[PDB]
Order: sequence, then C-alpha cells, then structure tokens
Amino acid sequence: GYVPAVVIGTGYGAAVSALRLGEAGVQTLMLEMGQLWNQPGPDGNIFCGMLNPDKRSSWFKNRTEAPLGSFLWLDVVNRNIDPYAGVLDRVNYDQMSVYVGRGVGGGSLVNGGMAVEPKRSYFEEILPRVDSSEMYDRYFPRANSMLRVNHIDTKWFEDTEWYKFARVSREQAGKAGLGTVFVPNVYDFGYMQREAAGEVPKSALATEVIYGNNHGKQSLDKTYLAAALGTGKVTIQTLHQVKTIRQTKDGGYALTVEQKDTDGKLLATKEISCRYLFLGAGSLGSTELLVRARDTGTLPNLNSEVGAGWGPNGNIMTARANHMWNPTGAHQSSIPALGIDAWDNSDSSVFAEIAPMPAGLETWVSLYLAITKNPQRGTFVYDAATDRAKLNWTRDQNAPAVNAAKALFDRINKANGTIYRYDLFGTQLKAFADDFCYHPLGGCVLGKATDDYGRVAGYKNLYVTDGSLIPGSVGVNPFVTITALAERNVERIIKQDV
Ligand SMILES: Cc1cc2nc3c(=O)[nH]c(=O)nc-3n(C[C@H](O)[C@H](O)[C@H](O)COP(=O)(O)OP(=O)(O)OC[C@H]3O[C@@H](n4cnc5c(N)ncnc54)[C@H](O)[C@@H]3O)c2cc1C
Ligand SMILES: [Mn+2]
Ligand SMILES: [Mn+2]
Ligand SMILES: [Mn+2]
Repeated sequence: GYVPAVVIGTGYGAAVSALRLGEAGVQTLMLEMGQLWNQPGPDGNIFCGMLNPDKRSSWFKNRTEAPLGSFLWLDVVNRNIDPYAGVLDRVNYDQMSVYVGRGVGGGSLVNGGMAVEPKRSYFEEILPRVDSSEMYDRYFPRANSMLRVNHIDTKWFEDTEWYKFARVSREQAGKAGLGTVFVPNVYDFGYMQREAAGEVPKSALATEVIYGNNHGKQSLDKTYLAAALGTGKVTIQTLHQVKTIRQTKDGGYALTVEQKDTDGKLLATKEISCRYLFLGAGSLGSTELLVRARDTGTLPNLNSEVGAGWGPNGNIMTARANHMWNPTGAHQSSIPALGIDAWDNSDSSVFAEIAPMPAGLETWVSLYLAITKNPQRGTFVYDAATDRAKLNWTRDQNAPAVNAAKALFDRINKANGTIYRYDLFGTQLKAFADDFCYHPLGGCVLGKATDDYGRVAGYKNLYVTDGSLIPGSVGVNPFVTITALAERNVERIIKQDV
C-alpha cells in the first residue's frame, strides 16, 4: 500500500528522520529487514552473550564466529547454528568484511555505544560545503541529548577491576608521551556501577556487547525510535527488506519489499508506494539500493557518484603483549571507556579505542581499534548477474592506515620494551587486521551523489540519511556525526520540501 513517507531501515539516519517526520505530522512507515529484538530466547535473554553465542548472534550464517581479536580464546565456544535472522551481519566482499547490525535500531544494537563528536577542524576539512557553525551550535547538541550520551565517573573508573585493562594501556601510552581521553557513551554508566556492585543484572559486565546488550545500552529502539513511535505517526514493519525502488508514472516512489520469517523463508512480496522516500539502510544498504536502481534502469537519472567514495573510517585492529607485571585482568567491561587521541588531522593521525577483551581469564593482551586518515576509497560496482553491489576495495588500499597505526603503536612498544601480538587474526603472522570494517562510510556522498542535505541528485523527494553520506572518514567513532547530520538534513528537507 501507499504511505506518505517511507523510511528504509531503522539505524541512526532512519531513526532521526522518522522522529522528525512524525513530529511534523507526516505518516511514516519504516521498513526494517531484521527483527524487533524483544522476545526472550531459550536462555531467557533477548540477546546472546559473547561466551554463549547461538543463532541470535549471526545474520544467516551456519557457524558462530569469535569477536575479532579473540579467536584464540573464544573459538572454543563456537558452534554450528541454523541460518537465522540474527543481530550481527559480517558482509564479505572480495578483500573486506564489513560488520553491520540487523534489527530495529540497526548498528545501535551491536555497537560499543561510544558517542564522540568529530574534531571541528576535521569536519570542516571533510565537508567544506556544510555550515559548521550550525552543526556545532545546534545539531551536535541536539544529537547528544536525544542519544542519551553520558559520562563515566572518574573515581569509579580508577578503582574498578572492570577497567584495569584501560588503565594499563593509559600508563603504557603515557611512557611514549601519548595521551588518553574518556569516551562518552550511550550505555548508562550509573547502571554499570550497579552491575559491579551486584545490584542489577549484568550486561556490559557479563561479556555482552557485539550481539546486543540485554541491559544498560540505550540503543535507538529506546531513544529515537521509541520517540518516533510516540508521535502516533510512525509504524515499523520488521523482516521487510526493500529490494527495488522506482519512480512511479504518476509521481512518488514504488518499492518491491520482501517479507520473510526468521528462517529466511519468503512469505510475501509487496508493493509499497510513497510520496517521500528516505534511505537509512546504511553505507552498504542505501548504496546498494541506488546502484541497483541506476544500473537496472528503475532510477535511470542517478549520477555517476552513486557508489563512489567509500572508506572504512581508517579502521585497523592491533594488539600488544604486556609485560607479565602488567596484567589486563580477567574481568573487562565490554564497553570501552578510554581512547588514545593522537589525531591532529595530519596523515599520521590516529584515534585508537582501548578495546576490552572478553576471554575472562588473564591473557596480558591489550587490544586497540585504530581510526586513521587514509585517502584511499572504494566503489560499489553493480553486478547484474548476481544482483549485488560489490565493493571493489583491495587490501593494499589499507596500507596507509596500517602504516599510521603501526607508527603510533611502534612508539608505545619502543617506550615500553614490548612487542605486538602476531597470532590474534589467523595463523599467518599478522599484527594489524586490515580487512575488516565496523564503521563503513560513503557510497552516496553528501554534495556529490546528493545535494548538501542528502537530496539524491536527479530526483525530487528522494533522500539519503545515513553513513552512506559521509566521505569515508570522520576521525572518530561515527554514529554521533551520522545522527547530527541527519538532524540537520531532515529539519531542512521538512522545511523546504514537505
Ligand atoms: C561491532 C561494531 C562496533 C561499533 N562501535 C561503534 C561505537 O561504539 N560508536 C560508533 O560511533 N559507531 C560504532 N559502530 C558503527 C555504527 O554502529 C555505525 O556507524 C552506525 O550504526 C551506522 O548507522 P546508519 O544509520 O548508517 O546504518 P545502520 O545502523 O547500519 O542501520 C541500517 C539499518 O537498515 C537495515 N536495512 C539495510 N538494508 C535494508 C533494506 N534493503 N531494507 C530494509 N532494511 C534494510 C539494516 O538491517 C539496519 O537495521 C560500530 C559498529 C559495529 C558493527
Ligand atoms: Mn555530556
Ligand atoms: Mn537479564
Ligand atoms: Mn617496559
């Protein structure tokens, strides 16, 4: 059927858009290919933890996987599983694996909650056509409040066993002259203190994050999406995947939408039409829809920038072996709280998460997720044979990112007389994981594939809202930027277009 506005997906861009549309009185249908995560499972919990993965952990895979960095300790808990509509999707391209959330809330279900504003000077570099004053004066504050960002208590952090791992890396970094910063989060840190005191059910302190948090984490289903539903003007249909988009002969857009069950069986194929169409299917999903539409002739006036300009936010993972006298602890909160800010906008820039590890026994490993400044970009290229966009990124394109991460961590190793681990990513000696991405950015870049508010070039009332807009890099964990940009865009689009 017809609905005035359709939003594809339910991640950050989508959720912001739908809230503001509903508040403007626009009846809005959100179409989400994953589940609404609210049914207690066989362990009584909605989500599986990292030490008890099951089919809930994975989007249509036949075996669970260890969290990256932890195969040596967590492969023992891996099991064969039925393909199921689980929460975390490892999307494999030829030389890159991109991890995304699947469900009501998108990546907010599976991410580490880290809510970080980009450096203004870097924002101005990457998006020079955007007025940075309204971003910092209005939209970043709006995002901060709506997301329910909060801050860890410094004395609790300093004292608790659950953050020893962070304190160890802080001390090691400090010997190299490198500073750390606290990382704001949407996980309720008050709740986390109570978990450590045995006062409330554990989640972050029970090895949960990447397959969802049963408590504590204010994912988008609790924040923007709950508010959107509260307007009375928004509904969400789950296990509904948009496959194609066309402009109807009489105006507006028509979608082919597959409804599946949680086993992936096709239940129905529906045609859903609308006046206003907002894409919030993520860097991968929105880009694939538009490359498909261009190259199959259903949106033939899309431009050549559709598909272009993808980067992995410079993501690189690495690990150091601590001295025996610097154990990192068996009990590590699953929510990071500290990072190393070595980002000055130069090509040497690194902003690196001090990542917890879930093994739950002492390994002496410090793990890091580095965000780097690497100019290389990929393109999503439609394959009509398999009906898939394929990302053409090759591993050598991450060499600048590896080189930056390695220069930084080499300083820390030199100051401390430590070495890397080489065995965390596979049997081949490899200290830097260079073929994964948690932060996909680009494919439908703001001001190139779209105008400076995400209006898709060549079309009226067709909008992109999400990580596909960002030009490959933001220098920090990306969801606050996606959120704030979406606030900016939807406010302007509603004013001028709706
Ligand atoms: C392991 C991990 C850790 C992370 N940690 C952090 C962190 O701590 N902080 C941070 O800032 N970022 C973090 N990120 C990144 C962050 O989660 C993403 O940048 C963000 O979720 C992207 O938002 P989005 O709106 O672009 O898309 P998404 O959040 O990916 O949402 C897209 C939604 O659209 C749905 N969808 C896709 N295609 C279709 C379709 N055709 N039809 C219907 N529905 C569709 C998806 O199922 C999904 O629910 C992390 C991500 C991962 C995977
Ligand atoms: Mn604050
Ligand atoms: Mn519980
Ligand atoms: Mn030393």
